Amino acid sequence: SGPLPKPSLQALPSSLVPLEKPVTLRCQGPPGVDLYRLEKLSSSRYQDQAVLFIPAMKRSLAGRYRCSYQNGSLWSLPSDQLELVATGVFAKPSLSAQPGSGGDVTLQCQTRYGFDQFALYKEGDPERWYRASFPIITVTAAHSGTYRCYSFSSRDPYLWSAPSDPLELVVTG
Ligand SMILES: *[C@@H]1O[C@H](CO)[C@@H](O)[C@H](O)[C@H]1NC(C)=O
Ligand SMILES: [Cl-]
Ligand SMILES: [Cl-]
Ligand SMILES: [Cl-]
Ligand SMILES: [Cl-]
Ligand SMILES: [Cl-]
Repeated sequence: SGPLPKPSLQALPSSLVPLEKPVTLRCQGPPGVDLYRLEKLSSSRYQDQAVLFIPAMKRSLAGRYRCSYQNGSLWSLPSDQLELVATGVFAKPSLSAQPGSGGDVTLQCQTRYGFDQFALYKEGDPERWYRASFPIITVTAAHSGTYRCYSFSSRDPYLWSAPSDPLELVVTG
């Protein structure tokens, strides 16, 4: 007999978690299943409950998580892997911005360490995210708003810097 459809695995309030802040991971499949199994891939340790409450985020809790449920003798396909990120592990980078060509805006996420990954975002609902393997990013048709940037290493991509101080982009003439 074949497996069941995958559950979802979600971090609330967010999967981007500052060190020392709370996060809850929740596995959710169909109503009435018999067992949920939630694991962390780095340790291959697991708990047989759908909910994991982390009162205060730690570096060692960052990384990929996955869950499956069982019903009868049958297992589900596993969830998409949740990528739990610890922020604030390293000093914050410095974010600057300049007009580019046309409506392009150049954002620079500058650091002292030798980082090779950078995530930039504009506050809002929804948030606009940009990610790059180099510290200069061109945002095409950039929107006005509040931007911040994180730096990290591709060798452990789940441990991020503190976010940069905000920069305010005013596109309106
Ligand atoms: C779980 O198994 C029971 C029968 O043992 C069945 O009634 C129910 O619909 C199953 N649930 C899912 C989500 O497949
Ligand atoms: Cl199925
Ligand atoms: Cl969920
Ligand atoms: Cl955030
Ligand atoms: Cl630290
Ligand atoms: Cl540019």
